[PDB]
Amino acid sequence: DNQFYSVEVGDSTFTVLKRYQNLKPIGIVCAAYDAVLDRNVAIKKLSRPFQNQTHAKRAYRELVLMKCVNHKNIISLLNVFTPQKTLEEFQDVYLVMELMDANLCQVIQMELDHERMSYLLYQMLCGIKHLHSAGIIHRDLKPSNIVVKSDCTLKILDFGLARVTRYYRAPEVILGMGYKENVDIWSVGCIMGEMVRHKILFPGRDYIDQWNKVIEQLGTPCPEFMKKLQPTVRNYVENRPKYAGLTFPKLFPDSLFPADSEHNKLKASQARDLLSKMLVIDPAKRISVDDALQHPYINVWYPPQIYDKQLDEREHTIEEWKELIYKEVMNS
Ligand SMILES: COc1cc(NC(=O)c2cccc(-n3ncc4cc(Nc5ccccc5F)ccc43)c2)cc(OC)c1OC
Repeated sequence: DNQFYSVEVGDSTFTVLKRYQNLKPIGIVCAAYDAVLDRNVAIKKLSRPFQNQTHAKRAYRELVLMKCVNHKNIISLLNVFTPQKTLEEFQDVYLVMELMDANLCQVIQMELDHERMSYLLYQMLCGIKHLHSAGIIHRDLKPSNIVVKSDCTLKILDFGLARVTRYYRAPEVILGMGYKENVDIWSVGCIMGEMVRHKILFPGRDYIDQWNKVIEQLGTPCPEFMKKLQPTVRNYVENRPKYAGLTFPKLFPDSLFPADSEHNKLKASQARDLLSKMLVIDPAKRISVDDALQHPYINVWYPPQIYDKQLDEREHTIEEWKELIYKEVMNS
């Protein structure tokens, strides 16, 4: 009541505890100063996350995982609150975490630096490894939901898909082929390659021109792969102009890298090598997390909890989702 005040942020209103002051905008996220803690924080507003059964299962899963998956490269919450006083009146959820400096999208725009790039990839792989260890296969990693401080410490912000822009999604996901752990490796590869090219690797104009930009560059998969494709998806892909692709030196030429020293030549070779092992259409030929972590480009950088599967299985009425979420917000 008198514990809260409201402030316009973009097109919306943030109603937050009075400890959170001087909200500035950075879906809906602001930077604030926490007066009690004497620290800067980031505050995210989930507005009516029970909009439907889909907004709801995600919001609930996300909220539960943020308080049970604990790892330095994974989001951890400082606080969770709602300004509403009762289940009946309940509408908004506010999540509060440490304020970081930038997300990977900005980092990608910086000139290429091997030490920094291999450092960011190391941490990303470590986060993912721990996620896999905690029973989470993500499938939806993207530069916009990965954040960093200026000392280049990194955090993944969300927990991915249940169970138009798909630039970072693995081929087995785009074609509905079912998946394993190394599905997240493709996304890391997309991100690595973007840090080198300073441009999105596979900028499809539609969720089907996306497939085109992948094969144009990497080549048509071997036929063995197209078998795992459903009858209707297999038809499209199989009966389609074959592409040879480019070799990895040509996808990522010398000119994109530091040079003029053998160390810089060594580093460009290692990076392309790693790239060629992650950007592999066929998941059965794609490198694993453990292997990527042992890779020369990466390895120079040196327990989880029992996953509740009902977290994904159980579907609910909108009314019950609301009550599950509310209950989670109230157990600070
Ligand atoms: C002027 O405002 C300041 C902004 C800055 N850093 C920026 O601008 C910046 C850029 C990109 C990303 C982030 N950043 N940090 C945390 C963060 C969290 C989310 N999402 C989210 C939040 C809570 C719970 C779950 C969530 F998924 C989204 C973006 C985020 C900040 C630094 C500052 O100083 C350290 C600022 O001055 C106070």
